[PDB]
Amino acid sequence: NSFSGYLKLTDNVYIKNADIVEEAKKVKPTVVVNAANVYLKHGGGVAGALNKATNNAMQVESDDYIATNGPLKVGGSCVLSGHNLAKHCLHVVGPNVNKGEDIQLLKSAYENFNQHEVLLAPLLSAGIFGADPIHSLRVCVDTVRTNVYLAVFDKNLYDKLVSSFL
Ligand SMILES: O=C(O)[C@@H]1CCC[C@H]1c1ccc2ncsc2c1
Repeated sequence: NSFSGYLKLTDNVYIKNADIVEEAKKVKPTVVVNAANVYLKHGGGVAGALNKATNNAMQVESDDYIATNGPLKVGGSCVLSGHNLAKHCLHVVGPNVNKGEDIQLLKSAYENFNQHEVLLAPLLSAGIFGADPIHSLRVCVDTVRTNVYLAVFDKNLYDKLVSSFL
């Protein structure tokens, strides 16, 4: 958990313009959050980047979790191995508003972070899930009470977030 170059937005939310995969390799946090779908199929976005950094070990593991426990629900999560990136990976499903999923579930998605004292995470439901990233940051700030280090890859998005917040 040796985080560096973060900007403290609130008492418990910090932000940095960085690739979460690189942050994970440097810090080796206790928990790295994945922006997952209900079947834990890591095909693109941050899920694909995280899976690729474990050389498909996250996917083999996820396929075994799904065969044994069934799919997650939108707003839910599960804790799996973090492999070479972290001690644990917390897979969290935010709503896919581009597929008509309810934005009210984005609060439920963020409540999962509260079971862990410190997490390295991306913005939920942003990118391919189609929700407004600035709105996503607002729900994170209002919902998460534990210590969360948000890593934002796109510098244009990072600058919009820091401008809207501070
Ligand atoms: O922070 C971002 O720009 C987006 C917002 C939601 C998904 C994030 C993302 C997407 C892809 C990716 N690949 C490596 S780190 C990484 C992070």
